Amino acid sequence: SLFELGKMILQETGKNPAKSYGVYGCNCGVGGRGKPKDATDRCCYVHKCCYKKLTGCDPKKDRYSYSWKDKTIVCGENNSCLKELCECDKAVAICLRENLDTYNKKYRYNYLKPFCKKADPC
Amino acid sequence: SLFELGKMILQETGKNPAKSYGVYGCNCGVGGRGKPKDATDRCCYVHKCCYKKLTGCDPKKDRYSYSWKDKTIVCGENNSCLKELCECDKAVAICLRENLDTYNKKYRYNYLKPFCKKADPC
Ligand SMILES: O=C(/C=C/c1ccc(O)c(O)c1)O[C@H](Cc1ccc(O)c(O)c1)C(=O)O
Repeated sequence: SLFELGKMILQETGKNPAKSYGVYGCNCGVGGRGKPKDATDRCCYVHKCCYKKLTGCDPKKDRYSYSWKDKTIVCGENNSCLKELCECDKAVAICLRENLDTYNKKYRYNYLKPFCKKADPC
Repeated sequence: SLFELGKMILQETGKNPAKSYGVYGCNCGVGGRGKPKDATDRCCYVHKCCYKKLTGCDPKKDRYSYSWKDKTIVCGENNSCLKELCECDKAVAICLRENLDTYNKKYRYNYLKPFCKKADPC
C-alpha cells in the first residue's frame, strides 16, 4: 500500500517521500506517466509500469509487510499481489536512492503533469 | 479540453490556472477526487463529478467553442456533449472565482492527494 511505499522511499532515500516525490516530474506520485524529466522521474515511470503488470492488485490500498536483512528490503509475503507490489515498491525506493544525486527540486511540484508528453507504452 | 478550461479559469479568476489549481487540495487538477478541504476544493469536486456524467466526449482532450463577451461565457451547442463539457468548465471557473477569498496557498501543491479521505460518490 501507499504506507509501505512511502516508508521504503523514506528508508532508502532519507527524504520525506510524499513531499519529495508525490508530484515530481512527469511520473512520480499523483497522476499517470509521461516522458521522464530525469533519472528520478524514470524510476517512477518504471514503477508505474511495474504496477500495470499486475492484474487485480490495488497498489494504493493492499497492505503488506516487509522486513530488513543486511540493510536490504525483504519481500516475504506469500500472497501474489502483496509480493509483487512489495517488489515494485522496493525497486522504486532503491532506484530513487541510486539517483538521489540528480534529484532536482525544480521538478518537485510539477503542476504541469497533464501537459507532459505522452509516455512510451510500458 | 484543458486549454479551454485553463482559459476560462484565467478569464474568471485572474489566476495562473495550472499553478494555482493544478495540484490544489484533494480535487483540483491532477489526480482524482477526495474529501474537499475547502470551498475552492469543493468547486473542483463538483467539476470532476460533472465530467464523470458526460457521454460522448473526452473532457481532457476534446476542444470546444465558447465565447467570452461582456465577461460572460456562452457555450456552443454544435455537439450536445461538448455543450455539457463547456458548462462543466464554465461552472468551475465561476465557482473558483467566487471562492478566491478563501483560497489557501498551503493547499496549492497538495502532495498528499492520495491520502485524501474517500470522496462522496458522484
Ligand atoms: O496520514 C495521512 C493519511 C492517512 C490517509 C487518510 C485517508 C486515505 O484515503 C488515505 O489513503 C490515507 O496523511 C499524511 C501521511 C504522510 C505520508 C507520507 C508523507 O511523506 C507525509 O509527509 C505524510 C499525514 O501525516 O498528514
